[PDB]
Amino acid sequence: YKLICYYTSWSQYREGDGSCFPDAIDPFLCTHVIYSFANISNNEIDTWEWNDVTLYDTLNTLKNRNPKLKTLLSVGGWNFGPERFSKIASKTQSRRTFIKSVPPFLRTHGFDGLDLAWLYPGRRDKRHLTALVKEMKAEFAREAQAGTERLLLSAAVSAGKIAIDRGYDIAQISRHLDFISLLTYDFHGAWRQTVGHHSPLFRGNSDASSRFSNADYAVSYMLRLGAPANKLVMGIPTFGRSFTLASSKTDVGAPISGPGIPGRFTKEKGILAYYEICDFLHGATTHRFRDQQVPYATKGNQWVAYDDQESVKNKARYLKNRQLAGAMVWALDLDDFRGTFCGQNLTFPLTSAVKDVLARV
Ligand SMILES: *[C@@H]1O[C@H](CO)[C@@H](O[C@H]2O[C@H](CO)[C@@H](O[C@H]3O[C@H](CO)[C@@H](O)[C@H](O)[C@@H]3O)[C@H](O)[C@H]2NC(C)=O)[C@H](O)[C@H]1NC(C)=O
Repeated sequence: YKLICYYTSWSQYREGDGSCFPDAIDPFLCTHVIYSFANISNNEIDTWEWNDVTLYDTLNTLKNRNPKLKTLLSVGGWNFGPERFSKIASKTQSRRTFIKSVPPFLRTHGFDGLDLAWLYPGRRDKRHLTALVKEMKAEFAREAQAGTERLLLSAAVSAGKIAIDRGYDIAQISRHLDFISLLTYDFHGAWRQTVGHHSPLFRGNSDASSRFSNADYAVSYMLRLGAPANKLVMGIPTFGRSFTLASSKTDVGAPISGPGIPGRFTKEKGILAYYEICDFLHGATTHRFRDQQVPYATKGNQWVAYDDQESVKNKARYLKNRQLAGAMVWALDLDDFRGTFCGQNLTFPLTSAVKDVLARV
């Protein structure tokens, strides 16, 4: 099985223990590490932070302790407007320009492929996402003739039925990609003034109408649209989403006033890193949707929907039973990478759990 793990750039700036450089990665933990967020500029791939050429190297040296590790660079992400991507992809001059510039760049910094995080292609982009994948791959094949190993190509696809139906030709792009990472973590989305879980595994009996919004549906759906099981990779979040409540009603579907308060280290309304969740937990009440089999917590007026070792093992078993290619984990830097926040003594507890289950049969 593959264990694809994202490392994010802006996580070096976190103050204190929360700060994380490629340096922290167990070279033997994942199978592919994807460095997170390259820019595009002048229709040409390019660095994003000032020290990216340094960290790249830092990351790609893990391949010195483990010859089998492959690393990849991701274009796009959330601070890269999709409408930018759109201009690049719909416009055959600037598409070739972008594509053409990707191998020399990857090769120079020692990556093994490119991962495309086009965050949400729209209805009038499908034809072109298809054009960009198809053409990007074709170029990767042509560039292997130079006798080097073929670069890998992947994409981070959504998992909302509407999103899938609007922007992606799943059948056509699975034929060209080395693996699809299903983002099975952004469910209870941007909006709802009700509490809910962002990464439910299952449907849930207390949920008659939403049902397109859990990992099990997204997966069964992609399988039905044309993606082969051995290209699907299922996103497991290593962070938690929080809410500031608006009443003592703490239970299933209670009302909300807005996103939870920021983490002491992660500093960002709505998100909590798993390491902060470990600290939040002391003096909080835990509960667990058994239906969807994922936990939430509460303390004062904060309700936190998160993943712990047990649920992550669970999702990991799910994936093997459906025979997917493996798991994808959002943010090695969001997990307890130091190993000193969450009681027990493991380094990277969540990612370890997925690894352990993936390693077992
Ligand atoms: C990712 O890539 C973007 C470019 O595609 C960057 O953005 C900005 O890029 C440039 C760089 O400053 C800005 O253009 C300046 O240059 C000319 C000089 O001739 C000036 O005349 C002009 O006033 C600008 O200051 C753009 O303003 C801006 N372009 C846009 C809308 O993308 C971006 O910097 C980069 N991201 C990071 C963080 O590296």
